[PDB]
Amino acid sequence: LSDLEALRKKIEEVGMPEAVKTKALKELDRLERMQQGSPEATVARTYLDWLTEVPWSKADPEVLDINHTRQVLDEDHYGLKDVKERILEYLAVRQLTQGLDVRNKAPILVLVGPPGVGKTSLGRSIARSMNRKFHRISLGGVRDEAEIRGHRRTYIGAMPGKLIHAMKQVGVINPVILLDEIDKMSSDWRGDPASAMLEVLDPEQNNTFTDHYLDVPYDLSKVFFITTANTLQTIPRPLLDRMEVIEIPGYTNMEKQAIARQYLWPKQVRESGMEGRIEVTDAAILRVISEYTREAGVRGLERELGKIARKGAKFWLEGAWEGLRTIDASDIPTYLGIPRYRPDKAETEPQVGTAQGLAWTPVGGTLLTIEVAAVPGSGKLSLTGQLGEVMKESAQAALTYLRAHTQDYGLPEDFYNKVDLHVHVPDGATPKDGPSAGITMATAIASALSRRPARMDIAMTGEVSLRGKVMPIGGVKEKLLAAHQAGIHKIVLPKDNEAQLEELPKEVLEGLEIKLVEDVGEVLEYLLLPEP
Amino acid sequence: HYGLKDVKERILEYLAVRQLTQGLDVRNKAPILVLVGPPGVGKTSLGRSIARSMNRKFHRISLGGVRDEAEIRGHRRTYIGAMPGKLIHAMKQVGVINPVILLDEIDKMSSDWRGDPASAMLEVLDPEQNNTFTDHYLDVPYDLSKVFFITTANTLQT
Amino acid sequence: LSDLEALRKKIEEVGMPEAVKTKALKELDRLERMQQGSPEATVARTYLDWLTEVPWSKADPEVLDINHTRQVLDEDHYGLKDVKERILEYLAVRQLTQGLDVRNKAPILVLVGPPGVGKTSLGRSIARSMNRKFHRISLGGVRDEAEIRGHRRTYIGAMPGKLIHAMKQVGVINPVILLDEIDKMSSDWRGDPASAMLEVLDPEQNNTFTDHYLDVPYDLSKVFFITTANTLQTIPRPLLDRMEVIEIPGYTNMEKQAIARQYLWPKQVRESGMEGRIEVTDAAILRVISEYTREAGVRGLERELGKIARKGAKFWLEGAWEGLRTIDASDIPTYLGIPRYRPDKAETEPQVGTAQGLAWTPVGGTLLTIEVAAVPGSGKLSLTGQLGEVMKESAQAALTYLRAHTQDYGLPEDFYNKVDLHVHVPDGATPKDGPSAGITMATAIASALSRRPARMDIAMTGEVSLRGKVMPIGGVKEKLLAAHQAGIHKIVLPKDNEAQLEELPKEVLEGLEIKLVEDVGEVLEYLLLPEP
Amino acid sequence: SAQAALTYLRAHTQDYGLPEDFYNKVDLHVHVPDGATPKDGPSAGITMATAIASALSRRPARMDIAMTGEVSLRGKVMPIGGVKEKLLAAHQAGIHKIVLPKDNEAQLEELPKEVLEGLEIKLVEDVGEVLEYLLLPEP
Repeated sequence: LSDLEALRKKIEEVGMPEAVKTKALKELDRLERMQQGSPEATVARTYLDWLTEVPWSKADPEVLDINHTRQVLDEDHYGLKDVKERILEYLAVRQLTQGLDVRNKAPILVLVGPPGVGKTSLGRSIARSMNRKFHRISLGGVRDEAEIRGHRRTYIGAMPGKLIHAMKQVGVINPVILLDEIDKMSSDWRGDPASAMLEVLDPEQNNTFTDHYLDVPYDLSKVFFITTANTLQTIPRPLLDRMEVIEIPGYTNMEKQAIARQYLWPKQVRESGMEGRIEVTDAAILRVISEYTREAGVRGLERELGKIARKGAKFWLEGAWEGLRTIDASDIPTYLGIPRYRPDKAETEPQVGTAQGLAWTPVGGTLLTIEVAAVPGSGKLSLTGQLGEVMKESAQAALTYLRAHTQDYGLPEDFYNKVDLHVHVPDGATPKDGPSAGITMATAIASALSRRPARMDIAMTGEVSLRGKVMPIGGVKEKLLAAHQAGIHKIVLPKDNEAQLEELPKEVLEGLEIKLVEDVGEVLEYLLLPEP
Repeated sequence: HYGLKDVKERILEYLAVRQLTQGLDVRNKAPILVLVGPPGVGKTSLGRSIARSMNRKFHRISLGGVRDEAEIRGHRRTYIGAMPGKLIHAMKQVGVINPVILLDEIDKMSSDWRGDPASAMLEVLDPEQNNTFTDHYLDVPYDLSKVFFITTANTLQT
Repeated sequence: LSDLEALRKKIEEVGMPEAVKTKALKELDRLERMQQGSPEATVARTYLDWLTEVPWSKADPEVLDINHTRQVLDEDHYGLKDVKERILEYLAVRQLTQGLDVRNKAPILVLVGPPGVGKTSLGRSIARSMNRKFHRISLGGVRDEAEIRGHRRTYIGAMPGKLIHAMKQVGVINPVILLDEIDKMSSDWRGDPASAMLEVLDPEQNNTFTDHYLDVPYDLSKVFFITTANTLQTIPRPLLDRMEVIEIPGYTNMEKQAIARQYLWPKQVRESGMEGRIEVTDAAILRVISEYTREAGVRGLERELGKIARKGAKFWLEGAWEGLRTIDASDIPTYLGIPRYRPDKAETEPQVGTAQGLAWTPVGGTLLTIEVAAVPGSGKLSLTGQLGEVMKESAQAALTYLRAHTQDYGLPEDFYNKVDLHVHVPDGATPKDGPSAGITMATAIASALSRRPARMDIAMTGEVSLRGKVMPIGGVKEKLLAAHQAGIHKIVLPKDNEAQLEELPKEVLEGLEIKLVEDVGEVLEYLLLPEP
Repeated sequence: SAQAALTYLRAHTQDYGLPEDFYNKVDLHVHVPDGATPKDGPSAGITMATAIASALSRRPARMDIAMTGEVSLRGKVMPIGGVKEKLLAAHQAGIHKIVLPKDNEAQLEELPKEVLEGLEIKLVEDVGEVLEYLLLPEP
């Protein structure tokens, strides 16, 4: 059987380490046995082909310039001007730390941001920069550590981990690996794979990476890693060492629009073959953004411009009746359908009992409508929508301020003995956990008991305390990008956050009219439509 | 059946993209048409009718109840009893280099294996790594570059 | 199968004792079949590999030179010169640590203190001195004995508790192993996790460690265990048998400054491979200490000097124009951006219903403002924070004292008919037995029902006896350190802690002003803007 | 969704003939016949609101008019999605009248006439409006 000869010459083919060479030759001289029963040459054959084809001693040339990378990051979406700098910082430290202190250093760049924004693109830009190759590996639903480690060389039909498939696809030893969705692993079967990730991840324990299919542990000691995420709260503590957060925030609609013209819509029109035939005036791109997507980034716009490209190709195919096909913001619906969303959220028309909190889920910021019903009763405080007592303390504290400040806001002097509250909070357990929306509930309860309408398109965030001082929250950037994606102009913030606002890059600020306050009394001054 | 008024619009749109092809326009980013429905609303008639309207030879090869990379792939080509997968067996049953192949109920997959064969699906179903497609019983790449697909299901959740 | 030809060696190539050969027979009964989907035999041979590769008969070079240990610990974190004397006299007394031996005590050498100090690295330096090996794992995130005892070895997925795994990850059979956060567990599954630690507890009870997974017991006798906890409020009582407590308190600002000069900076510079091309002045270092980090460890200084190193790396990469940039305290916002905390706490401006106490948290005693809402009502009391009820009865004592001292401060004689109270403590859920905010809450409620302002920057603590006397508490050192560093000067301590005043160096005692008081009327004359 | 329906109703005990308190006295037992719908969440809010009001007033619900939607704590009937699905289900089972949110006239236009040509859709905005349809026998 010349398959033995093929296995032998594939050992003769590829370079390999010393113990790998000895184990491969002595396992090569186990052959000439049962093909068909307990298959004593086939599983060894597949085992030897795994031990020959996997790349040893083969390398990509690498770049050692940062300015090249600064150009290539100013060609992706818009540059973003802000978090290309962090990637420069880590890559800069990687340039200097090559003089033999590479080990046990160097976090692995968790890149946190809502799904679809330029993360995989960022890996593309970096791998373009360095003359590396590229791969992706998705880690949603991995529970077996032997999906990460090898799995036992027992019978034919046994296969190694994710990571050695991926290191087998490339032909060199030094790729880039975008570990997709590292915060979504499970462990209900044997083995908790977070420990295997700490085996993979650390630059001293990568080098002895545990392999159950292979004998010899592989060397991840040259694989540049990079790693996605969506939420820091599902990220554990042992992974949280050797990770510098790179905070990818949401986009702004002017950044979205120039992202369309410079980078989205020519790629779509190059897709469906209409090259140089249809054009879109930019008011129509604004019609598309402001009315046919509510997300963070470049998924909604990719779908909408795809459907425009296809419908245009069909309409062209039954006659070529124009010179160019221009499109205004009026005949987008011909290509796409009914009005889904409102133009701005100024079409929102003040309610009686409902407040509008800025909030940030870790997969895209949003509004919340906290809804309050003052029903006749005894004085309970029911908080549905999956809440702990941090929200209950916030509600009790805002009600305590009202118990201090009845007459200032047109209320009965005794109501806490007689009026039950039911409170619906649509998912108020989201990160930035606990209250970052205390003033929201203050205006909500003031609205519901005051019987006076709470305005809309004035949407805020922050904490309160018992005397009624509005305390500063952290992370004003994410909350303002929520207010800026969801089509809101007017924001109210604590006065103690006016040190944060001056670090905000001017795209984010200059659409918005910030009404800085310092009391609960001041948001009940602005936000209510009559003053009670 | 009666026209359906709405799906054959979208099918003409997808085919209108397949018009603007056939050069070395490398736009192989191509969605592969997950048809979705209840039990029995006229899917395989759409498959047959498209294959007739394009003069191609329709051939179902269903993939319901799968958890193995051996329905798709070969075996130990060392003893009598080694056989290729459902695809090259289908391309033996049908005999054209450019068929239409209605894969069937692809949301009935399962998992009693280390590795869902959804990745083994993902080798053939891409327009790129179809072009090197080889089973264990095979040696040389049989391409599927000319082989138009279509795929039903019953729920997009699973 | 073919693996039995190797596994017949694997039991008699590993040095195994007689009961180990007995458990080898116990597994060998279940061996010697076909492995065609055999879930019991799979975990049988897996447990067999656990039996083989875990080592035997390997003692260590374990040196016993006291001034050697002292000289290794002369480089430790800063010295601290007392608690290293405690450990040096541990190893100077202990010829009993399985050397010259009796059955008298085997203490466990517990540590409780700041989360960020080098008590872990003290354990590292200990293992360097003992010349044994090291491991660590968190006992935080433990609620179960499935992590200590293995699973029920009767089907596939029975895996050992990770103590056996960690002893597999030591090639010899008497190392020193660390446990971390021993005191953060819950009685949830498989009974008490502390019951498993009671089986581990005594040095001959762990010699017979049986499991749901092991059958014939494993040796745990020679391996020195030591813990590392950080809660300063409770101690678990079933471990009080055979225990030696070694505490570590916080620091002074200038000691942290010295630590930044000594050890932290050259490591942060060598993480970015700089050759010391960047100097920071101690003026600027103390500015970093004041304005940025509020901790009693070296975590914050570690990361922020990491930031300065990395920013300096990226600036130096864009051109070589330097021999040194001695960075001063003004262009630190060139690198670190905005500084968060203030050197100035003269901006405090006495509020109506507040106080500012010194609590005893599991990072040490710190500052916490306690907020009070006196509302009209029905004489009630509510706490928030889900406190230790020493806060509740301290509120009881404070209220009864003010009911005995109504007219002398100007209070209305009735308030338990008309006024409810809501009391927020930020973190008084500690098991600090006794309030460390008794007179704090007393001051606050007197200020609140007074409707008179309450001066800040006067950090007070202790308890209230029911006879109007200020009861003493311990742990005075860390709280005086916290009030020193946070920008507070006036202290209100009991008289009956006067020998604890001896227990601190005069740098703590020459930035402050400690008032021995014992009548509560004295301090309530001291704080309010009216003299009563 | 059940408690939201009760919240609306507790605000509106005058209008429907309920006794002036009823939260103190009546335990509520709910049977939802379905095993596991891949549609999760309340696509049947005013379904439960009508069931609850008809039960607590002991007055029969007309089992002739199909309905769907979501609810909210004052009666603001939110819109729902998948209207082609629910209308095809409402006409395969031989029902001819469907109650929908008033936020679904813009959704009630893109459908083929093949589907809209049996039904008589009667759009409403508030929970009081579905209780004007389905509560004929007030005595």
